[PDB]
Amino acid sequence: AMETLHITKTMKNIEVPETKTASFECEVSHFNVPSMWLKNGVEIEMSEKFKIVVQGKLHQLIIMNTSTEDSAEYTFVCGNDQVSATLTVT
Amino acid sequence: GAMETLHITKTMKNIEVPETKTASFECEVSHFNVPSMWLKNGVEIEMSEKFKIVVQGKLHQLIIMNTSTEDSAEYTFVCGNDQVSATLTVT
Ligand SMILES: [Ca+2]
Ligand SMILES: [Ca+2]
Repeated sequence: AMETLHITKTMKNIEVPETKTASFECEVSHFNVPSMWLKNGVEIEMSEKFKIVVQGKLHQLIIMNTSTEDSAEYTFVCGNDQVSATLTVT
Repeated sequence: GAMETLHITKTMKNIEVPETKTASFECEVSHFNVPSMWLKNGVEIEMSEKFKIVVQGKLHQLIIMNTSTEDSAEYTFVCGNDQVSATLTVT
């Protein structure tokens, strides 16, 4: 394809109190890119703890009922790009 | 066993909403980590600001923003060779 896939905006680090919801969002250059999220470099295990949202080129990860266990670096991956930010559960 | 095969476990509902209001469909599937596929009249929806696609565990949801009469259609969630359809009527 004419234009190369990349992740456009960067992602800010977030701090949330325990039990509150945390969200990460990023945007990509192309439609029809699948979401792929890592926690500390490893694919997140899908469960009712995580909501994955896509709207247009916006990809969101929603982390429910946070605990100190959720404090980590989260990464979105597509093509040859990736973007990371930290969650601190307070 | 039945769990060796991916399948729809809970259907979505027919729905009516007034113009410009938000509409949503929710179904459930048998397994975690299933991709979402949504159709509008048999054809894959085009990703845009119009549609929010949500997966939470086994729950799959399509949210249709700012409805218009052009949104009135049969929507389908596709789970491999398994499908579920329901109608949005924008009134
Ligand atoms: Ca970038
Ligand atoms: Ca079925």
